[PDB]
Amino acid sequence: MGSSGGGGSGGGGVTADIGTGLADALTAPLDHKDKGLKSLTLEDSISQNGTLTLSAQGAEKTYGNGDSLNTGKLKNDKVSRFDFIRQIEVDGQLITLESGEFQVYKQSHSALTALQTEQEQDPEHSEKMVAKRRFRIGDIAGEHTSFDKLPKDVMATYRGTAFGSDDAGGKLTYTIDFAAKQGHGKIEHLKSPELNVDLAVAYIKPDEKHHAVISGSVLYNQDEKGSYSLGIFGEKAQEVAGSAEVETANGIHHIGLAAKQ
Repeated sequence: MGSSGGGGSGGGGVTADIGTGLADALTAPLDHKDKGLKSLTLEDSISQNGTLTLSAQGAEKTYGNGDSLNTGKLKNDKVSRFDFIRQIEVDGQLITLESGEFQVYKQSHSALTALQTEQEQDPEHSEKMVAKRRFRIGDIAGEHTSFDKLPKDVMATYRGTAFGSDDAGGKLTYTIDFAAKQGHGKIEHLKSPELNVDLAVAYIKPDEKHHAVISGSVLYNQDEKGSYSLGIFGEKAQEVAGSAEVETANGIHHIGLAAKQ
């Protein structure tokens, strides 16, 4: 650790300026070469966020009930995580402001969203203020097909991004096994006291209803004891989204996950 050194910012992967691809979904609308979808209005996508600004790893845009979006660039497995505050105040209707995080993933034919919260306010009198972590999953997955559609020897591996209630979203990649519910990977994203760790996985048949299921336990070589449970949506090659539990030594945290293939 003095004469041999060859690793700049290899602490993880994408940084505050790596895959800005998302920065093109807030300031870069459709275009003249979208081999597929060029955008998606949200005339009803929301309803409780009459207005809410959101900044991505490159740019930001105002969204809310009646707002619109443009992902003509997204691909079969693209992500869309950005910070935004859902505030609704009309001249005679909704009236409040709430900040939180956003998690929108895109598959090949379907997609999956996820809303996160961090601060709120209640204009009832002296309650115009709140604090807590509320993550509400969004858009379903790419395809909810019970892995039973091909339970033989297909190793089901999935990797994507996650989100904790007290940590930076999350980043993880696991390798699961078809019907032989057998998987195991590692979760990592930030550098907190739980930067990364090793986790296990298990592919079940009947997931949330009849798709690919995932279950395992995460643990650090130091003294961490977290868990992991998710459901994949693809014969054995679509996407996977769910959440996990992480217990430290005097508290319990919850991290949601969202990945493709």
